[PDB]
Amino acid sequence: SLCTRDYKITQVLFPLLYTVLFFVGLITNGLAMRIFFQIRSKSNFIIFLKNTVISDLLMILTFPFKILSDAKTGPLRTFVCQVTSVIFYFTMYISISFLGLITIDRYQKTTRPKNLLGAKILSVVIWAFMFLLSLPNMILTNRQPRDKNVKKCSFLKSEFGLVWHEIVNYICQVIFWINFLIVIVCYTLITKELYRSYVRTADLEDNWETLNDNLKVIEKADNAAQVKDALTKMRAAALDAQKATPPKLEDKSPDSPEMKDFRHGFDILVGQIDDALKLANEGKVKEAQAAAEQLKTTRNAYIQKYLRGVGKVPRKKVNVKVFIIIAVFFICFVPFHFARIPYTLSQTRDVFDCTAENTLFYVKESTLWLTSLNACLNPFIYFFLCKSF
Ligand SMILES: CSc1nc(N)c2ncn([C@@H]3O[C@H](COP(=O)(O)OP(=O)(O)OP(=O)(O)O)[C@@H](O)[C@H]3O)c2n1
Repeated sequence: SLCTRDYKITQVLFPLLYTVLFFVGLITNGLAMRIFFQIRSKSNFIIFLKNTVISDLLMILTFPFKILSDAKTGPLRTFVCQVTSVIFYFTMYISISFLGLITIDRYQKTTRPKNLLGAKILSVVIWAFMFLLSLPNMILTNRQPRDKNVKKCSFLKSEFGLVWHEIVNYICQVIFWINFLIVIVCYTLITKELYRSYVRTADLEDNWETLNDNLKVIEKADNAAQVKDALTKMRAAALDAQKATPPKLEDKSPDSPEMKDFRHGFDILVGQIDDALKLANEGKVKEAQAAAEQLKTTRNAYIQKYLRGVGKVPRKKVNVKVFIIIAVFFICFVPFHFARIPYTLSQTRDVFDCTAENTLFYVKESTLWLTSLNACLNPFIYFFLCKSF
């Protein structure tokens, strides 16, 4: 009512920071639209990112109206409170909702029209839901601005309008946390799968060590008993690695040629150990060592290089796209939603002190800037792809 807010810093710092976002964002979205609208909608991920790029556009279009209003209350600030600021929040939760759907879609592809119709109807669901939340926030901004200095939208809203403001901010907390928990669960399952794929590849490489290091002992061996002990250990290690299922041959049947090449590949190496085993059983040292050294030949070394390469962890396991989403959530959306509820409470009722209401506003405005940073960082999911370079 009689509270004074220090605008000496916010009128220089924030319009300058938002000029940078408006500049970068238009270049980023300019490149994103000419790349995404020139390609067809053959997958669900393309449809969701085609909707995210048009939502990012409306978010960037809001910034010039904020640059002028924060720099200077008047008819411009009244309009910002009524139209542009509401549009910013509308497209923000649209971007969050689609980011959650992109995380689910990309997670389902790591585990493996009617499929495309589902993605298209879910797009309509998000756009209609957020508009039905934003529309009353625009209409109910009806209260005469008595003073030309009091720059707060809560003071320009009616009794029912202030109630709808409190409801929407709670619904938006539910919208954020449902999408944020979706991104956490998906990421955890991917990271858990990466550990499971690592252990299986580590056990495969350990069998190769109890085949390479044991062969070095045979080269320095003197008695027939020392060669016979190492030959039995090498045969067991090669047999154990043959039974193993690598992460590359995960979605492959045991009757497939790819699975058969891996099984027979080890049998060629097992055979050479078995040939030297017959010589070692009799009591031969030089005759058994010559047959054991046949595993180091140009042809057999290629087989060892092939079987090791098949065992290796693929790039399909390392999901960079889901990690970009979780990083965007922690930097852009998490700090903002951790300061919205204490700020919304100071807006609904004049219960806080002048210094208390001011401190909450500066924290809200600073965190709101990081939320705006997502609009210039969201098309990077498209830029870090195979068909984008
Ligand atoms: C999906 S539509 C939506 N979602 C919100 N979370 C949301 N939060 C606030 N709004 C609406 O956006 C308008 C201004 O938001 P605001 O953050 O309360 O204004 P402000 O940052 O200038 O804070 P004050 O100076 O008003 O205290 C206002 O009409 C309000 O009803 C919102 N609209």
